[PDB]
Amino acid sequence: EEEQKAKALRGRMFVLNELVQTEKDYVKDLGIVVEGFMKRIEEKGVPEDMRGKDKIVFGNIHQIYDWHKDFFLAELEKCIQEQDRLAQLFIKHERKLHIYVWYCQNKPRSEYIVAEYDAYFEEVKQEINQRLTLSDFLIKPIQRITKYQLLLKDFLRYSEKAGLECSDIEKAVELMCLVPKRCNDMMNLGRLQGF
Repeated sequence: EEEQKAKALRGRMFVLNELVQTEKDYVKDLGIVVEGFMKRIEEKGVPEDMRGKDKIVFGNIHQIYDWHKDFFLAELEKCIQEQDRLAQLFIKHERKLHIYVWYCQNKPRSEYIVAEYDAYFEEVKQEINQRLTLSDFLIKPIQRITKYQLLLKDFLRYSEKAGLECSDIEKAVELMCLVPKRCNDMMNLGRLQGF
């Protein structure tokens, strides 16, 4: 009985540790986009045919990079010591999640320019010594939102099997179900019209 609760509390620390570690790797990956790909492009220059199109490719990813590197990662680390702050962390910053929905809506245009200039961006990748393509990096913010949902769901189960007050955690989960859906809606609307 109380041995089942102890396993459940363990499960819940595990999920938090996975949330923080994948957050560190998420920040590193965004850093490769911003401090690697985008920095290399300023050094390398863009062919005249592409003038300004790099802004469409990267969109608002810097806004996402800064928010996780400078705020969200540290707030998640603080949750390892103060567990109940986790649900409120997602709830209280719901409006900030529009940066992701904004990212999703611009995604079809970005995908087009990345493919249209594939040889150029393949050069950039080589010139920064990365194994993954630019496209494999630019998907990561979209994937990250589904990762938060899956992890908050595991956090929810463990916290239920520990007999804990789950009310604010259910709201956190519901929120991170609605964001991927809105993301997919925006992307699908952006498929209706191109250049």
